[PDB]
Amino acid sequence: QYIYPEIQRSQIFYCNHMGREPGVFKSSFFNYYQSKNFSCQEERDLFLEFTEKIVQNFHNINFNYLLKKFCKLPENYQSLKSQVKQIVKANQQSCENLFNSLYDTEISYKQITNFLRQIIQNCVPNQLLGKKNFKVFLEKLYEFVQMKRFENQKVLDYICFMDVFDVEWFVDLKNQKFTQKRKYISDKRKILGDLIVFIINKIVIPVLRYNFYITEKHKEGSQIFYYRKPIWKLVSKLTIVKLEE
RNA sequence: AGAACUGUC
RNA sequence: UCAUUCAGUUCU
Ligand SMILES: [Mg+2]
Repeated sequence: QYIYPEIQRSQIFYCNHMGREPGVFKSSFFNYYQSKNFSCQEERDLFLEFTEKIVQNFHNINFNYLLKKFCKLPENYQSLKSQVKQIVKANQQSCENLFNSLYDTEISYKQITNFLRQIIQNCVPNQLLGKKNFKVFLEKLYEFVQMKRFENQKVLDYICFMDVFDVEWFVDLKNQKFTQKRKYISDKRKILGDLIVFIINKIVIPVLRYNFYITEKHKEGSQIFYYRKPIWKLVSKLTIVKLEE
């Protein structure tokens, strides 16, 4: 047995921080790590070459446009921003209608997934996971978004639909590939899992966390909703004026 | 009031 | 650039 690294999906929830311009954090490797299951020292350099290849294309990604295209602020946002710019010893009902408009602005699972897929396809090279495996990875992203609170994914359900032979940059020490490949699959699946974790944990999740406030409603059960960071800043700021209530 | 830059869960 | 909270600086 091999226990794959955990996908941390609890990170996407309840992030209040707005960072001005989009494109994740300053703490992320994207702005200014772990090698284990790799064979020899050569694979580690090949992985490091993809990572620096990855961060460069990331800066070429325009998050302002990709958001606009996919996950879009409401057309009344300016009016919503204006109405919260008011109220700051009255305001009782009108705020209730103002909260109903802000929470109305949730972003659909398909929207979020199309956004994520667009980020990954631009950010992550197709040669990293291999052509067919990269396609399997992108398809599985909708389930990741759609899934409720406390619902998670396992790397086990990723790799099992993939092929380790689709990865061309994996290296073969002293040729075990065609001799015993039950072993080769066993060793390389450990690396492929680390790559899947890498994309999801260090890219997909921090993108979602940073740009969106993800939570669940009391009335909606464990089902989760994606709110735009600016929208939630309005909500958060409209809750603060309720300090009196 | 318009505009520009920078740090950042 | 649909947006740009918080903090800090600057040009009319
Ligand atoms: Mg200021």
